[PDB]
Amino acid sequence: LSLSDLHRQVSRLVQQESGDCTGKLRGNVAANKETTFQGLTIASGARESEKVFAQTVLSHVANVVLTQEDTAKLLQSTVKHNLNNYDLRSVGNGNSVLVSLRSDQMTLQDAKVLLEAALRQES
Repeated sequence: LSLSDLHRQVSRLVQQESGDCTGKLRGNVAANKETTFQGLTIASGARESEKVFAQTVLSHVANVVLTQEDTAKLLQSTVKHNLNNYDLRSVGNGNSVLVSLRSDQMTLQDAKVLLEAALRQES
């Protein structure tokens, strides 16, 4: 889906208070009500639709500079969640670029941060 409507769809779910839920994608984005975020991979239980959601978001932030504020947001997720999902490369000035994920899951709240960085860059 396009960058801005993926972001619309995710923001909407966050607004509905599903931010802590992992995202599921197969057309329209869905909030995972079933299982929680645990840093799963397909091999340890992540759903195929969770991996598509996580990788779709990753694909949309390729070479998108993340600010220290963005970064801080993510770090709160790693900490709130006890788990570090991101491989971020220090691009200097406290900024970062996301190069890869460490699981096949991604919470909607985190997707929103990243998708907004991407929109930012766009504009």
